[PDB]
Amino acid sequence: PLQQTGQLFGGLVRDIRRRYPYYLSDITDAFSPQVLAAVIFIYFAALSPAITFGGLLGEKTRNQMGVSELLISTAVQGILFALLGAQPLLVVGFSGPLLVFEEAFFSFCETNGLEYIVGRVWIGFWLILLVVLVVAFEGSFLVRFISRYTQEIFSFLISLIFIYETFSKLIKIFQDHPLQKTYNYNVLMVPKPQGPLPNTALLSLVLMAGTFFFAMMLRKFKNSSYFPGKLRRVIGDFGVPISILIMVLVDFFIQDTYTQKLSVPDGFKVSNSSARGWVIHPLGLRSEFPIWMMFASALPALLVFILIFLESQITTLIVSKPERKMVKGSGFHLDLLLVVGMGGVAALFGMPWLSATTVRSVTHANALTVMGKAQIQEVKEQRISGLLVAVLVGLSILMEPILSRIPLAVLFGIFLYMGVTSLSGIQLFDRILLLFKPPKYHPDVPYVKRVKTWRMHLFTGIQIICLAVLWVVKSTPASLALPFVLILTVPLRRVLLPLIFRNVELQCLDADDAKAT
Amino acid sequence: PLQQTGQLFGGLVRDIRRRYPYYLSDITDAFSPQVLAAVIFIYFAALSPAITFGGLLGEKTRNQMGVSELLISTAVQGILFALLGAQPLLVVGFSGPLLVFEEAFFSFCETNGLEYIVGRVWIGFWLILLVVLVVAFEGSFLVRFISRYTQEIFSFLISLIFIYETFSKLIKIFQDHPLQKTYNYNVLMVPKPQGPLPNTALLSLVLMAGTFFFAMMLRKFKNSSYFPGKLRRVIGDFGVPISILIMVLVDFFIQDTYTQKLSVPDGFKVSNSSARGWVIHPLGLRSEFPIWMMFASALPALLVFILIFLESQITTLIVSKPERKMVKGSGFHLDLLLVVGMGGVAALFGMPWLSATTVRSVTHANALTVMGKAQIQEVKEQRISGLLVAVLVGLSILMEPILSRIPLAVLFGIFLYMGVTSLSGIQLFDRILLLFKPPKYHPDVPYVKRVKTWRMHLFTGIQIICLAVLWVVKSTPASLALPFVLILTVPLRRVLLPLIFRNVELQCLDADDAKAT
Ligand SMILES: CCCCCCCC(=O)OC[C@H](COP(=O)(O)O[C@@H]1[C@H](O)[C@H](O)[C@@H](OP(=O)(O)O)[C@H](OP(=O)(O)O)[C@H]1O)OC(=O)CCCCCCC
Ligand SMILES: CCCCCCCC(=O)OC[C@H](COP(=O)(O)O[C@@H]1[C@H](O)[C@H](O)[C@@H](OP(=O)(O)O)[C@H](OP(=O)(O)O)[C@H]1O)OC(=O)CCCCCCC
Ligand SMILES: CCCCCCCCCCCC(=O)OC[C@H](COP(=O)(O)OCC[N+](C)(C)C)OC(=O)CCCCCCCCCCC
Ligand SMILES: CCCCCCCCCCCC(=O)OC[C@H](COP(=O)(O)OCC[N+](C)(C)C)OC(=O)CCCCCCCCCCC
Ligand SMILES: *[C@@H]1O[C@H](CO[C@@H]2O[C@@H](C)[C@@H](O)[C@@H](O)[C@@H]2O)[C@@H](O[C@@H]2O[C@H](CO)[C@@H](O)[C@H](O)[C@H]2NC(C)=O)[C@H](O)[C@H]1NC(C)=O
Ligand SMILES: *[C@@H]1O[C@H](CO)[C@@H](O)[C@H](O)[C@H]1NC(C)=O
Repeated sequence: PLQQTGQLFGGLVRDIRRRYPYYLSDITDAFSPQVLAAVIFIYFAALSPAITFGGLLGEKTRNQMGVSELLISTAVQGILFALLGAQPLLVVGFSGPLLVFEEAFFSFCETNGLEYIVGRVWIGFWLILLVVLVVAFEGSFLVRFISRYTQEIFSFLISLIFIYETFSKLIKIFQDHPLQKTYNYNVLMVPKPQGPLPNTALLSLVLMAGTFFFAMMLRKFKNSSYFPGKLRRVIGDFGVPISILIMVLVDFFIQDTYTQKLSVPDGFKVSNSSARGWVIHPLGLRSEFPIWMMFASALPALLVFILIFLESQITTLIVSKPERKMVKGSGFHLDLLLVVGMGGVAALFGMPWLSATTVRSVTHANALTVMGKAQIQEVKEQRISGLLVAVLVGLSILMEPILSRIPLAVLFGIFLYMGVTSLSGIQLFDRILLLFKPPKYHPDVPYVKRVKTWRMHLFTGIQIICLAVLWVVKSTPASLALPFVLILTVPLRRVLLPLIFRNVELQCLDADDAKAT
Repeated sequence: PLQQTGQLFGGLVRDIRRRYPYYLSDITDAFSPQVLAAVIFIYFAALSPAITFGGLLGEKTRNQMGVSELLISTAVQGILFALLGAQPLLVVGFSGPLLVFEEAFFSFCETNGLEYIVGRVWIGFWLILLVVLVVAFEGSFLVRFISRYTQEIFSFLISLIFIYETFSKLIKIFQDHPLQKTYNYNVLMVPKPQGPLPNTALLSLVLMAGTFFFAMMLRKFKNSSYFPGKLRRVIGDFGVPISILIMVLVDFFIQDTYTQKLSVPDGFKVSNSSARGWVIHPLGLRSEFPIWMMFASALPALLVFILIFLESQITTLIVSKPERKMVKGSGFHLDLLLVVGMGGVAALFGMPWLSATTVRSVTHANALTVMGKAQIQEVKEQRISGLLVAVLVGLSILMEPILSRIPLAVLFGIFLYMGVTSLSGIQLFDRILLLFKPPKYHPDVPYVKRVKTWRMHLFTGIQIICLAVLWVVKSTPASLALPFVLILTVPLRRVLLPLIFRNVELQCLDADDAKAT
């Protein structure tokens, strides 16, 4: 699959031939209750980050791109990717690095007196050209170089960032409405509370903890022995929706306490009508775009391409692992082409460019996964789940009355649950846990038995140092260099690590799949 | 040991003979960190209910019996019972039915124009006479008739009462300080808040949930593989103290929110100085005790003896079961005599009559229990744990500055945890769980393989009906007759059940111990 065919666009046609014959099976496998449960869960997990990043992006870019644009982009791109994608299980949405790049580009354009939206259009054109060139030469074959080392480092970092962001949101809620002896009861509540409120912080904390605990308990009940088998599994599949419903109703019955709720724009309207229209003009919105700027937009296009390529391809590698029991097969060349080309086309309309997200995609895959009598029996691989998630995200603007009832604390707890669950499949997390377990309690696995405990611990420590460096770079102002450090981890594995460690130990610890040799 | 020796006071002498030789080993066994952890845990578990019941009794008795009297009685009774008791594991304290009887007798006295404390003293005289007569006749042999049926029904009822009372106290906290849009800050803060306060109800809920969660997680931590062996066991033993410290610190660092704190009397004085003195004269403080009343106190004293004897003997049965691995052993005759005689002594001084609590006794047993790496390897039997707990309870007034820092929410969570852990060892709870499990998942136990599933479920349903009847009796104002209804289960087991169940089914279901049947 990843190997170069040697012919122009060979990988893309190979992926098409490999995946599209199973198109009828993709629709047929969707008709199941687990599919509906995954649809609801991933719909919430994709809608909430869309709104959060839309708000942040509208704040940073002066509403040039806002919540409505991001929601429409997510809906359209998800629909198209599910319909025509080699790996339908991936969920395309905005991520933190993209927001950082967008704000940096906005600041640069402000400094240089250029139109931000037109610069984005030209970056999108350059991205389309670059992705066409890459897919032509089967540049996705380079994904083979990315080892389990980099995959697990990236997944662990993403999960840690997710958990830390959830806790940071909780800290922000507490700081906005601190527990104080005296409050003011004339506080304006529009657009947001203008002062501290009583019971808001503790109520939000209680709601988040309750939803997290309910989701975890239902997850345990899924594989437990209580109740019949089929009914137990059916209830467990709907665990997250049930927890969300329980906590939403609990908050709803509480009427004298204020808690923040999901907010969606009234209608499908451009965020800043004065600043932009629905369709951007590449030549110029109000003034002539510079020739030098349109020619130099290639470099920002290169940075965005690195971001999207790294994220999407690593997500594809994680989801398509042999342990996941994926059998239909994913296409690296088709997925990258679709994602980057759609991002470039959206840039023309002024919508953001989206990339497959690690946590959303992993949660989508695990939600469809069915586990037989601690082993993954099968994964319900189909296109309808992601298609319906994208359709609902697009319809979220119309579903204002239902959405406004859901507190943000419930979703924060759900996101903590998502991070914790996504930490399961990483071997780096398992070795981090083994750091605490005494040696005798270590499991019987190829790397535990064939590696001296101290050497394996040194391996995990080096990975932890890499994670710490990546986190420091992410926090530092030059957060856009994170993809380059992630790439640099590959030379660390291929060159530096062999000097410290013997070949056999590297083979056991950094195995491609969960198998011996 | 239950069989009558044929000589008056033979059982008492046999018990003291059996228990005296280990006395030297009892003090030696106390030297271990587990002992200190159990001391702290049981100290909190005994102190908090003592204050609760003392305050409630003072409210009901117009200060004729308050917190100081209960604290002194509990302290002295614990010291004496630990010094001379056949079962040091039992924890002597005040339980609900004693409170109910005290209030009922107060109402009866007010109806008949009698002094409550003097009637209590005469009842104590009659109770001492009753216990002396019973021990003389070896009446403790009737305890052998108490089978697993009544024992487990009583334990399940007490644990359910613990959980229900904790949740009812939480509901009371939420009712006193409801979540409302607007509060008033002119509310007077002494003696207690005179109106709703912000963040108090939610903060109490959060503290209770946090302490319960930390206690459960530290329980899981002891049996898990994390951290070294000895270190992990040491942490696990101190689990409840550690959770209490964590939540107390969390509350302490929060400054602008009020949570009900532990209230210990400043000095050792009678609750109502004018009403009564330290020593109650039998003929009455204010008026002569009617001769007819001192003669009729035999009936209320008879009821009190029935109740206290039932509670203490059943608790001794629970603690001294063969599965508990109580190697040194204990005697029913001696501990009953000590408990009842000391209750009468307390009645003479005016303090109440204390009986060994079920949940506290079971929790002190479990705290001292040492489990091999799934089973009870042994149980530590020391006279120093109970003695130290009693000494600390007596020292509570002297430790007011630290004890006043402990919120009631932490102790409510600790009591919920205590009930939950008490539910562990009851086979009635196991069969209640089995009701939900499918037949294939049922464990390999004598009453599962030997007994048809539907007959076992019928047995469980009959026990549940008995529990429901006991609960209804406890709620209805006939709660004082609850021990009578509890003892009615013995005729049920010896008469009614054999009609429906073959002998083999009863042998399997109601096995006295975990042995071949
Ligand atoms: C605060 C950290 C905890 C103190 C760390 C201080 C360092 C430290 O205490 O390591 C001891 C242990 C080494 O093994 P060690 O020989 O000491 O003993 C092992 C185990 O700790 C128990 O003693 C026994 O298991 P069990 O339960 O009885 O069946 C068994 O000994 P035995 O049966 O043959 O007699 C052994 O399996 O290593 C760790 O467990 C990692 C702990 C976390 C390392 C640090 C994590 C950052
Ligand atoms: C709301 C209550 C639940 C619905 C009540 C309706 C419950 C009801 O109708 O009986 C079903 C079951 C009888 O077991 P039954 O032989 O029919 O089948 C079991 C189980 O139900 C699944 O069918 C299979 O488990 P899994 O797939 O391998 O995991 C397996 O069957 P199979 O392998 O041979 O195909 C068996 O384990 O009984 C209970 O579990 C008690 C539930 C609690 C009873 C109520 C307790 C008060
Ligand atoms: C088991 C946990 C229960 C306890 C909950 C914490 C209550 C503490 C409140 C202090 C008073 C206050 O309002 O402070 C809130 C404080 C600090 O804000 P500040 O005091 O204004 O200082 C900030 C100064 N600014 C205003 C200039 C920025 O924010 C916090 O990080 C509070 C901790 C919240 C996270 C708790 C997570 C618990 C885990 C849940 C997993 C399901
Ligand atoms: C471990 C979970 C324990 C949950 C225990 C909850 C106790 C409160 C029960 C509600 C009714 C009640 O107690 O009523 C109390 C009040 C009163 O209501 P009011 O109409 O203002 O009455 C006015 C006052 N009175 C009753 C004296 C006339 O209600 C409330 O506003 C409480 C807010 C609801 C909190 C629910 C939190 C649940 C979190 C669960 C996720 C972990
Ligand atoms: C909408 O955007 C304007 C900013 O103008 C747009 O962006 C510029 C970079 C440029 O491309 C213009 O042609 C676009 O129309 C926001 O209004 C600005 O407010 C700032 C201060 O916050 C002020 O310095 C600017 O002069 C304002 N610009 C204009 C054109 O009035 C406006 O707040 C945004 N929001 C909405 C709801 O319209
Ligand atoms: C004490 O008892 C007397 C007499 O019954 C009663 O009036 C008074 O309220 C009680 N309380 C105190 C604090 O003395």
